[PDB]
Amino acid sequence: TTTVGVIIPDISNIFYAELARGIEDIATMYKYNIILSNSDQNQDKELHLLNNMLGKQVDGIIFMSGNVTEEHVEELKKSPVPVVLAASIESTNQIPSVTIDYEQAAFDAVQSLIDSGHKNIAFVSGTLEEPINHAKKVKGYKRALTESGLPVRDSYIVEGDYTYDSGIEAVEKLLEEDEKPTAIFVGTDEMALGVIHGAQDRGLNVPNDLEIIGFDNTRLSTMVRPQLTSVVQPMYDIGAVAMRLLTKYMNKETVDSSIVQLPHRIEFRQSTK
Amino acid sequence: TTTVGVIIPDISNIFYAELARGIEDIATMYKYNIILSNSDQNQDKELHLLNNMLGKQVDGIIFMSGNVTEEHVEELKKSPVPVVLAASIESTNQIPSVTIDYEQAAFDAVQSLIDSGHKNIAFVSGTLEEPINHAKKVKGYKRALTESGLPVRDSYIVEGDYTYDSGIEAVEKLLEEDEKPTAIFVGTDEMALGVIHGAQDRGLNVPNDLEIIGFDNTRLSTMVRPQLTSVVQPMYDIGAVAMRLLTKYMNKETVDSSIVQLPHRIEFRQSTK
Repeated sequence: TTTVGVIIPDISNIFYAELARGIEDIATMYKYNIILSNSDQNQDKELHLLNNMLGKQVDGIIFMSGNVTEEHVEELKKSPVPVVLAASIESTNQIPSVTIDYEQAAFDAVQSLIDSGHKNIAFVSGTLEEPINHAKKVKGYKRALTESGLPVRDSYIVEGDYTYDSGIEAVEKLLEEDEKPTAIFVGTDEMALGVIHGAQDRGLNVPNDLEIIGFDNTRLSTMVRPQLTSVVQPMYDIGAVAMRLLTKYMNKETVDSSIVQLPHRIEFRQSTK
Repeated sequence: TTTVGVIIPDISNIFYAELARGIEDIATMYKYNIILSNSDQNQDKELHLLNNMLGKQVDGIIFMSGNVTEEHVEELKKSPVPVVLAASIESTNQIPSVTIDYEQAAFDAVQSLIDSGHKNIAFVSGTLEEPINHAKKVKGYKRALTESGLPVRDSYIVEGDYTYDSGIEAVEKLLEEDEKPTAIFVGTDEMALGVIHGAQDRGLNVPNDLEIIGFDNTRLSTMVRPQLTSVVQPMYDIGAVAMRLLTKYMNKETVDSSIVQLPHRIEFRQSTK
């Protein structure tokens, strides 16, 4: 029999949960059994779990993290079972990964506000410590403005903590800079909602005044009013392409493509014109 | 060295998620490992998983199901390990469980509306098949009505399927009733956000044209405008109590109360006056 271990950062986070769930639906069909164990986003419970898992005789692991350190990549470069990352970074492309190009994804998002006429666009990102942000999305945010000639006033990039409440704070701040942004690209659907309500509670209208874009195309995108235009991430595909990938290293049937990049898209709703 | 397993219907549901968090934190105090698995609210996967645990070497099991069929308990009556339900009833009162008084809970909500002067009050339930609804929530919904002289109308009791959109769908049907309601009690927050939004997409205001009260008091309550008045369920505490009680069972200590009901409450916000 075969049992794979799945470890996610925040059991609460609606993106890692829908993802983890999808993987358990796929494992059901593979007849594999899953041992799910939360990480609580702290770098201490992760490695500790990477150890816990082997202490449970797993045959392979699906790994998800906001920040995959070099200390992480090394420890992860010597496991008695295979391992692959689901929607996580490792811009060195050393360990198995199935994600989307956050870089361009973040670029298109901002790119569309430009085209809509927006000169000064803001950006609400998560912990600038996680590479998904400081490395890929921000670069996407800045490459959109710099490439179009528009300036990158660092006063337009505020950090939130993936919380709806930190979303409502980010809006109050950005709605204080003399030059009030006309568009805001948020890196998360949850925060985005906080951005929206925060702007509505100030008497602003989405999107006739402030236009907004979220990330993940999460169930919450269509549970807000106005509906949130968001960057779609191939849910089932990230998990399935990852599990069959893990099945190869588990059956040793090695393949010439260890760094899978699935395509993205943007779901335009009402948060933009 | 002992571990413990928890079976939840949908790790995607922020509801069952705010609870598994409470069992974990009591586990990192009692020293056991925490194993989880998704049920999909499907019978096939339940009794099944109820045995998969008998293979992953567990010592106790925390179970949560919208419908604990009389057969589930039967197939659970032959468990090689202690079982104790969480936030899920049965009506057989023989297998260990920790919940709240769903019936009184439903009663206080609709009473709070009647006490605001409402007379035409609706109820948007989850699948009436589940005992959690037909045996408890609707019962309490009617009690509060029949105890105040208010009529009970079949048209006012609309079924849904725990989805946001089903709530949208429920407000449309209710609003197309000659006798239009002024308040609506909803069995779930996710559905309640749909009832709220659905109302606003039709020009109605919240709470001046319609007052609604959710149930569970999940984070969704505060991610709406107007924020949602919801019946509170001690999600965290339910876990802890369940854990401590499963503990007694595995450590072979006599239990003086096999069935536990914690208190409930109502957190009023602005979806209510």
